[PDB]
Amino acid sequence: RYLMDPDTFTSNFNNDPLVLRRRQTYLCYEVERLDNGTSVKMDQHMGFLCNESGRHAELRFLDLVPSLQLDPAQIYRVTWFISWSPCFSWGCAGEVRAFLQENTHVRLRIKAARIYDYDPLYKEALQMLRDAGAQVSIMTYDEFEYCWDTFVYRQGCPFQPWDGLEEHSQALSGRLRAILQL
Ligand SMILES: [Zn+2]
Repeated sequence: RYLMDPDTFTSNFNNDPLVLRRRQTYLCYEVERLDNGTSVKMDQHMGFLCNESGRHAELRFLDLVPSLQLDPAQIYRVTWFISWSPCFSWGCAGEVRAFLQENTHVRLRIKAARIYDYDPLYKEALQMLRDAGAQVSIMTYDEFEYCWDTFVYRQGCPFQPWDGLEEHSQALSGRLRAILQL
């Protein structure tokens, strides 16, 4: 499988509000099948995506779900490690909602590096995802390092954190939890 350039990862998954990266999203994904509380990790179905020519990464993920040949009689958990929380105003939250309503064999876990509050309706996007059944949280050091180790062409080099990672993660987490309080 194809591993991401390290500079692409660091520039995009950074959670420092002073680092600008509003033009692009990277979305790393994995899939597991849930068999009576037992997890079947399906490494054949892992990868990453970015926005391309006006189509947001999230919709590009939905586009490839058919190619995963999921068995609708089974249950799968999709996990997204996404550099921005999904938008509302350009359709991602609504498409994910509609996808999950039609594909009840899929559960979705979303771990976001930053909140995409450039969208005036970003709170509505987060709440729509929650209420469609998606579990939304903010990426922590643990998840940043996991993504580095899993999706990045790192050549054995360890994850090197940017300054303030933990502080920014906790601040975003407080914001997200207040938005999703329920
Ligand atoms: Zn979007």
